[PDB]
Amino acid sequence: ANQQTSGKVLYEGKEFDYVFSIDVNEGGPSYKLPYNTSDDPWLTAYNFLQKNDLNPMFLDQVAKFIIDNTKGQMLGLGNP
Repeated sequence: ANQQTSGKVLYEGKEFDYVFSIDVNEGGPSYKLPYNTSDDPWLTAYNFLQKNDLNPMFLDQVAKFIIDNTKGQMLGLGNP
């Protein structure tokens, strides 16, 4: 596990591969979505959703961002 430990994200005191930082409420706790790059979007997102007690409506949003991290259409790309 963790052959490379370069970019890890801290959430509530724990470190994960890539946790996402979610803003939507102004003034209050920030939402962090801890994703391991070998885990499924809908699962990882569901994990945080049930963990922080969020609405199932959020699951697609968080999961899709998860995907793009390893996909590359929104922030990935890497194009000429």
